[PDB]
Amino acid sequence: GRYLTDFEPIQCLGRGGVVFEAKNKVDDCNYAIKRIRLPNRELAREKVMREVKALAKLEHPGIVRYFNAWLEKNKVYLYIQMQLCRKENLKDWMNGRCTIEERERSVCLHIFLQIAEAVEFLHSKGLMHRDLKPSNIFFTMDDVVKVGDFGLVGTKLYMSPEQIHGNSYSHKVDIFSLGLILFELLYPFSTQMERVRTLTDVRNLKFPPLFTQKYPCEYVMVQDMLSPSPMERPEAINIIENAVFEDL
Ligand SMILES: Cn1cc(-c2ccc3c(c2)CCN3C(=O)Cc2cccc(C(F)(F)F)c2)c2c(N)ncnc21
Repeated sequence: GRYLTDFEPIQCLGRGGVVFEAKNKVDDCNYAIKRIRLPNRELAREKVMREVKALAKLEHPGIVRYFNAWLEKNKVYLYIQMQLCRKENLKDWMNGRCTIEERERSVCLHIFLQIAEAVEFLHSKGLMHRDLKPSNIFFTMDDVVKVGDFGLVGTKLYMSPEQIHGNSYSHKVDIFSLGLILFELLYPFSTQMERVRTLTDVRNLKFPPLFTQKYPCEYVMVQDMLSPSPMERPEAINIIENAVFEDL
């Protein structure tokens, strides 16, 4: 139907539903289009449709721009048309910059700040992200940082304990992810294995001595954001207003 009639597929961008890059025939722009298999049960399906109505009202510099949502009968599919972001995500970005010198403090903090501001926005709306990790943080063609796909529903490396264990949870889950991301932005790794060895240590509040001495302030921030107890993690607003971000 509409998808095949109105768009030309270009390439698959990810699966987990699926996300395609596709060109709209009429306006000639390329878009990221997510196809989601709709639940068969009436109640579960209504939950998804309610979430679409909420998200579609969102407008913020850190949130990917929304264009359209529609259904198609195969089982029913929900299609979501978003602005196409760059192929290089934040994971790639850090992979191409494995030395301190390639990670200018200022640039790194400005990246993180945009993420935290998008998160603060969602929390203020009574929403949470739940899936914050570098492979799911994007750049626009004009280099604006975007939190990635969320709502309407991989590595657990950035996932809070309570979220991993299926315990009751709040917006505080996003703060835990932010903590690990801030550390990772400021601490380049030589190899993939070193990355995993170190991050699993950070999760458990064991930091590289070089980091604690190079970044004493970000260090206590990260420590707080990574409290195993969610009540103890700072509000996104508190993080955004931290002194470390005062040099603009
Ligand atoms: C791999 N990959 C994934 C995406 C991508 C990024 C963000 C999002 C999606 C895919 C699907 C939904 N969504 C959201 O943020 C959530 C959202 C926001 C506003 C309205 C709605 C809706 F009203 F409910 F519809 C949903 C991507 C990309 N844009 N460019 C390149 N590559 C991308």
